Amino acid sequence: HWGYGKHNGPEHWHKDFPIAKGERQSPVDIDTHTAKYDPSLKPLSVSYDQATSLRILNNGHAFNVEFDDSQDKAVLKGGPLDGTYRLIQFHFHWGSLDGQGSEHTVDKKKYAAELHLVHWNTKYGDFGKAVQQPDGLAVLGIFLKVGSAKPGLQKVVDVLDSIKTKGKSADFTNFDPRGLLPESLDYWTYPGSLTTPPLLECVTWIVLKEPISVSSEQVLKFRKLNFNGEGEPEELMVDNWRPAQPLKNRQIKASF
Ligand SMILES: Nc1c(Cl)cc(S(N)(=O)=O)cc1Cl
Ligand SMILES: [Zn+2]
Repeated sequence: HWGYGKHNGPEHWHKDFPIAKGERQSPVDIDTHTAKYDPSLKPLSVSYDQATSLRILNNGHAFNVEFDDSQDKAVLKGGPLDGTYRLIQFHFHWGSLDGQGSEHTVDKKKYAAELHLVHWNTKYGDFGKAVQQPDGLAVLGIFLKVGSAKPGLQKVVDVLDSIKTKGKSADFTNFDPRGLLPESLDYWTYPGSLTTPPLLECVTWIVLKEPISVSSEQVLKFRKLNFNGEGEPEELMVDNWRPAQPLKNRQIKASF
């Protein structure tokens, strides 16, 4: 019954998921002075103009904006990646207050939230097969800081009222994820894992350097969500982030 609380939070996950203390766990702190520019990186390609969103879902840990991944359309390629990776969902991690909420950190700085756009390697045919492979997934990570509103986010913010509790979903078509990207695609990359159970070490992390700004009101609405199910005592969905994990035998590379 894993979660983020005292008796079920990240310090407990290793019991049911021993890979929590593995060799390539995420997230990590990005030490900007130890990251090295890698000229072997090729241009990053984020091709989301044919993306088809379908639904949004409160899964009791975050909320997922789900996409139609039955065909080739919204894909991530280039950069550190070999081949083609298809967009399946995005979600966020956020805090109780603006000084925390991100998973990755930058020189130990915690941002207010972190967006994860999740893609799977089409050479493995389905998501399920891809998460049995050391290069099965690519997650594009984008930090959120609080200041001006992100217009492209507001459609998400306004449907959250309709999925307050665990297991609730709503139709969510025609959402364009290009509206959540910053201007620059400068990034850091490293091999890692899912940041929640089952913590599978199947992910190429691509973390953009440029945060997007969202408004206080927008993130305040994220914090109105619930971890609990309908009719249960209210546990606000906040601080659904895993702290930074040991880097071990890894190097973080810069695209810039
Ligand atoms: N299933 C799943 C889990 Cl458990 C974690 C992540 S994450 N947060 O992007 O690493 C992404 C997915 Cl798709
Ligand atoms: Zn995530």
